[PDB]
Amino acid sequence: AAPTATVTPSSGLSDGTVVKVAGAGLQAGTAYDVGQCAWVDTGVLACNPADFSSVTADANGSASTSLTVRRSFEGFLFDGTRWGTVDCTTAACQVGLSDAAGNGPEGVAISFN
Repeated sequence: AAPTATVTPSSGLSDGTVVKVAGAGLQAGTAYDVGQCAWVDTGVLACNPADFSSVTADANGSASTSLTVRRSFEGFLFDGTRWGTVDCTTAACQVGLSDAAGNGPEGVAISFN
């Protein structure tokens, strides 16, 4: 299940933009892995280790991190495959954070336009 996190508006924002991400109701004391992934194909989305951050939720089960918005970058498929340079300005991207098990708060649906 995805927790409740408040992220800033990153839809229609070009490089340099900063998208805030605050989790609320997530595993307390649990680690999360945030990153900017762009959908390349059906069920196939690339990830960019250039905008991958990290953070840990406090006892309150709330975390706070900043996600860098990129216009485009190497779409690193979670599977560990090189999809290709994705164009966030061509499709809708989203940020998120994964822990050891690979869990995180309600995915972050974003876009560029």
